[PDB]
Amino acid sequence: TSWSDRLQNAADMPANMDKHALKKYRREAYHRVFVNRSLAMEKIKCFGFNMDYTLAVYKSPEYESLGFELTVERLVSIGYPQELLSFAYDSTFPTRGLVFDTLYGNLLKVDAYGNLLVCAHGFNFIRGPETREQYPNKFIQRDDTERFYILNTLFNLPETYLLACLVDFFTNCPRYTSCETGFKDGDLFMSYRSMFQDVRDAVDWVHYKGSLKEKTVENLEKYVVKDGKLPLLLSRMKEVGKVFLATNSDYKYTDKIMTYLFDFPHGPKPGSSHRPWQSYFDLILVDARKPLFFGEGTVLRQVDTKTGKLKIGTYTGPLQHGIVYSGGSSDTICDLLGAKGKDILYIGDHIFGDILKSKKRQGWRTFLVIPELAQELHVWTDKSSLFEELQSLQRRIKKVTHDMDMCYGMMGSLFRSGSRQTLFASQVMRYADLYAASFINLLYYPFSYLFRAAHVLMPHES
Amino acid sequence: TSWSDRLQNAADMPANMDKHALKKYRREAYHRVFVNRSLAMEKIKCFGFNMDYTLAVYKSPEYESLGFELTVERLVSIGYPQELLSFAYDSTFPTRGLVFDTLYGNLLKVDAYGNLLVCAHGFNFIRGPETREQYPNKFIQRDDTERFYILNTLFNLPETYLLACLVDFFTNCPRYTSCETGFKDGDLFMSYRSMFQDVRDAVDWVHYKGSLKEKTVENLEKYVVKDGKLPLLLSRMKEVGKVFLATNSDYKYTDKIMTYLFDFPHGPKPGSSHRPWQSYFDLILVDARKPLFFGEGTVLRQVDTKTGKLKIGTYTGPLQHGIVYSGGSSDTICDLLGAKGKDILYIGDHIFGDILKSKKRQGWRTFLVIPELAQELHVWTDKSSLFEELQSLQRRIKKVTHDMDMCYGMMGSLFRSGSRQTLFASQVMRYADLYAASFINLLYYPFSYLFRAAHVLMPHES
Ligand SMILES: Nc1ncnc2c1ncn2[C@@H]1O[C@H](COP(=O)(O)OP(=O)(O)OP(=O)(O)O)[C@@H](O)[C@H]1O
Ligand SMILES: Nc1ncnc2c1ncn2[C@@H]1O[C@H](COP(=O)(O)OP(=O)(O)OP(=O)(O)O)[C@@H](O)[C@H]1O
Ligand SMILES: [Mg+2]
Ligand SMILES: [Mg+2]
Ligand SMILES: [Mg+2]
Repeated sequence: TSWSDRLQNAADMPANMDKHALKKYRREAYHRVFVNRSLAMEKIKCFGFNMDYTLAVYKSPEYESLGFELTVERLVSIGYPQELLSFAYDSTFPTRGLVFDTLYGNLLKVDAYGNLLVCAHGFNFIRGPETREQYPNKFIQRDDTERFYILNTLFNLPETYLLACLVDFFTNCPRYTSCETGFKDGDLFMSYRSMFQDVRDAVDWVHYKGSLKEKTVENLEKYVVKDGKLPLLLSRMKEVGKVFLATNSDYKYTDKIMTYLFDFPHGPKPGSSHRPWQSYFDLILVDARKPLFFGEGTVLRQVDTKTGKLKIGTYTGPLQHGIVYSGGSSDTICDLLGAKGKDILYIGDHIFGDILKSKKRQGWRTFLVIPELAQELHVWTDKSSLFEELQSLQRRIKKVTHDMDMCYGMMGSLFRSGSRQTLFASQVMRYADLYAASFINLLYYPFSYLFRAAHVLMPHES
Repeated sequence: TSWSDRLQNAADMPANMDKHALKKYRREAYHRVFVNRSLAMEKIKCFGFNMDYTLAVYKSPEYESLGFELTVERLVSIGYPQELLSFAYDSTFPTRGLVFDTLYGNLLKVDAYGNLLVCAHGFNFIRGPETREQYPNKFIQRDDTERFYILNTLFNLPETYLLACLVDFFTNCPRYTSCETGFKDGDLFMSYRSMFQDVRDAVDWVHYKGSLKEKTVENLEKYVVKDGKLPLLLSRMKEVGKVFLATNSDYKYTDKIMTYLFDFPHGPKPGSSHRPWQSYFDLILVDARKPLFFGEGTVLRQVDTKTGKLKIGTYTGPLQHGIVYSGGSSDTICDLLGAKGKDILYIGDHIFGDILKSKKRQGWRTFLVIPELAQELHVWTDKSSLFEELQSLQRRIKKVTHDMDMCYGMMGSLFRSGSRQTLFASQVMRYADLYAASFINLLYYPFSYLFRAAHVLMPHES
């Protein structure tokens, strides 16, 4: 039972819009919207979306396995050894939000302050005392972006595992000599940094020059969560305000995916005429290039929706019905919809590119979708006893921490290691006004709902 | 009764080191150390200090008034109008941590997200609806550092007031025409941005080319808080670990100030031989250039302590008794004292230059001194009723907020406006592991004390 099984199980259910059914449903953690800062829904005038991993939630582990397989095949084709073909994606290894240290070839799970929570070299988990050789203060400088790479998105799960597989392979293959910063193969030296770059380039290639999109689109039922409640929620949003799409994906792919997401023999509710996905949006913008989108952005272009090509030149015209934009900036959206930042709720899955940047650059209201929550909540309740014991409680503390963590997978919870919160957890709390397993959870609240969080007090004020 | 009257009143008292007296004393908020993250004092091996506004706390409003007077005199001498000479420093206006908007000439008090809490143009406080003309989302982008300047330190209090005085003066003087971004004087245009730069340059000049230091040093009793307990606390620190000084000030000034701070007819305790201030430190470093100090720093120099001049060339030798360093980097301290970041408690008053940067760049433990707390605590307790009423509770909400805020001064509490926390408050909570009205409050805790803060939970974990 992956997080995507959980999401698809809830997706299969019809919406009971009886006001009491709705209130009962949203009491369950799975169907709840969680609140970091208070947000009055009645003040929201524009609901903004992205597509990948928000509207189109890719099924796990099938989609990660496909990305992994195609990335391996690309590395082998550029000259990596044939033994790579014997790797197989393992969903129990990677947790999202890990930091790859390109100098020493380690995956790290860190807190908000750069403190080490977990360090793995290949599949070797390095204990407290041994990490001090490479990390004398058990600490990384995360402003050192050339050295440290943060694996923020669900698209990064295959490479998280592949990095560990590669380091394990080269370490244990007698053709190679292990050094501090990479591997010697006779008169060839491959640094962890250059290996990392090859992996990053191959993952980018699979998505943009390779066959990943084609293989996804040819079996959408295998690869993409589908939910009859999506059209219903969007239609309700459009009754109270404007709705926009801002996606980093291109028009042709967006069209294929979005057509699938709305392919039911009815419109918003059973019995109603089907309508095209585009009719659900007041503004459609592709090739957004977020987070640059929230600064200067790029030149505003118009998509020719017949050919899927961009028209030549900068688009200087007004918002018209049926127009589709490419590039531009967040200011494009604000200007065209007559919105200020605080009128906008932007629904995203990218903690940095969607949420942190829209909040800090533009003062947008934010809703973070965390698909793994759909299964992390089950574990959190089902093992509440272990956490409770940890709260009560030194070598027992380390042991309980390990056993708690192992319930989530080899790299632990997305949100913590024992009693220490991760960097990802802290950025969620800081930048996401609201968060949930799925944006569909908004269906279960009335549109004048006041999401409330308690006021914060300093220690001297308490 | 300024915060410095409060500090000097407590400074006048002898230390009763009876263990029960100590425990009783530290129950009072004024003498307490407040805790944001847990910190085990027994793990601290090095205690680091800065001088200005930490060891040497300048008396208020006398020192601000002196800075103000000399800064005005410098502006007039470079050609500003004679009417500046009729300004007089008013301590009830400025609160620390305000943002000057160089485009529109406003002082802003903002939260952690760039939301506007207070906006003043000169002495005109702009209400919610009117701020929307210039701030359409009631929001500033604080990554726009060329436009927005954050007035972080107690050294910035005189210029905070002077900026408001200048904007008030030019607005109301019929020789000048007010425009959106500055003032027209016939064929001369003075932008708020260029006026701001003149002020900043004059404040820098007063400290580094002017007479501020000379006038301070000639009346240290008027200008500097002095406390017999300082030598006692430092001697106790040196019994359990190493003690260092890292100051942005030069050696000659540091020597004058530090000699004064230790000028008692006894050493650590009454009855003991007096010792020179330098003997309290394992390492003394001046001209630190923080925060650059916590990155690449500058070349390590040696002070000639007879002449007060730097010796020619880079210092390549070891830590010797009686050596005084200039420049270098935080790594200099770590290397010379054999310390890792987490072995170090750095005691600072500069939220950015001392605390945020040592935490994020090096994983140092942090203690923030907030001299205004010495009087903000009195107000917090003495007006607890107003805050309590606000918590209970719309136009009554705005009214109560105003009356609460006015108790602190025209720009409100350092820490909040009504129920909204300031940017300064959030940076304190995030980057300062410990904080207090004075570092002397550490005297009242045993050196194996465990400062404790509750573990943090996400909304879905609660
Ligand atoms: N999740 C992330 N993914 C990619 N880059 C990030 C992420 N979070 C922050 N950054 C960027 O990485 C760079 C270095 O990070 P750094 O620790 O100096 O800043 P920060 O995010 O402000 O830290 P803090 O969480 O204490 O506020 C910055 O430019 C920051 O914007
Ligand atoms: N108190 C401060 N004084 C001066 N500069 C600051 C201060 N706080 C942050 N900065 C710097 O100002 C620049 C822009 O601030 P910005 O809001 O983008 O980052 P930030 O501090 O990481 O925000 P956050 O508080 O959300 O983590 C950054 O380089 C940041 O380090
Ligand atoms: Mg997405
Ligand atoms: Mg200082
Ligand atoms: Mg930050």
